[PDB]
Amino acid sequence: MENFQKVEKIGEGTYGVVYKARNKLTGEVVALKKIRLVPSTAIREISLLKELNHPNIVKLLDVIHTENKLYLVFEFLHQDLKKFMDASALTGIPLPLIKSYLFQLLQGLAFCHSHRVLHRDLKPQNLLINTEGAIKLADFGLARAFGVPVRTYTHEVVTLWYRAPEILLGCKYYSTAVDIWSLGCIFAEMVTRRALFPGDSEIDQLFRIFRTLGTPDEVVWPGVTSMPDYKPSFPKWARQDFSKVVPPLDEDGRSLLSQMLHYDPNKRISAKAALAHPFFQDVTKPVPHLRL
Ligand SMILES: N=C1NC(=O)/C(=C\c2ccccn2)S1
Ligand SMILES: [Cl-]
Repeated sequence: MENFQKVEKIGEGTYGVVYKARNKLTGEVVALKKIRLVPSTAIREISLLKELNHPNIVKLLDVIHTENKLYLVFEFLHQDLKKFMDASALTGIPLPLIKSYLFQLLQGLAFCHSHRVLHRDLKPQNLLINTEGAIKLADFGLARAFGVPVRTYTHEVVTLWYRAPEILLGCKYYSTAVDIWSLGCIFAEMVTRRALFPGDSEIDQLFRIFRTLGTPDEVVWPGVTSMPDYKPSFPKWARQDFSKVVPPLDEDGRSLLSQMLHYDPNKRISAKAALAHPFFQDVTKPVPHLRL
């Protein structure tokens, strides 16, 4: 750690404080992450992440385990999608750039999903952009390594906004579909300039999902009524038209979103199949206007 000089506090992540830091004796600028508990098993799983390299995955450069303390050194990105969407509120992100960001993010998912690694916690804070028109996923694989808590070490409530319905219904063996779901939510949010399901508790979150997409049953989601936190007494809401959900997203866009938001994780489109979707037919890579 004496090998690094703290430049500034970026924030408080799930796992602890995040610093922009500078490598005192190689000179590279990095994201320094202090992980708060290290168990042999978290070490082994994090070291696996070091080989999982893709241009749309924020590069894990190193894992320093010193003392009984855990530090992760990442490639530094200067902006996240939450800031970018804020800065972009009066007019919204142009759709060619939403299409690019989605297509790149699906590319990161397809890669990680092929080696069987999930994120499980995708959210605008975890998505990171550069001046090149790139977008990248931060913290991939870390949920499996450390858990996902209700509150950060600083008591910041962890958001549920992007959580998949099978997770909220207490399914314990969720798959890669969880990441598709979250990215769908994020996609709808970039398009409309509003979070899709801004829930402030598990039931509020689940009930916001239900209200937009219908209360799921055995027709749409075989096995649902038998999931741990399913209750027969859930209100039964009818599904809203998507044309009402994401104006002014075009037909290909709404079609794709709809497949990303399938209740049944087995019916939900994969990262791989989504890249072949007609929505990406005229995809381009514009350069954003970033203020740093
Ligand atoms: N280079 C990076 N900058 C960041 O800010 C990174 C990830 C991040 C940072 C804070 C909270 C959640 N994720 S990676
Ligand atoms: Cl920022």
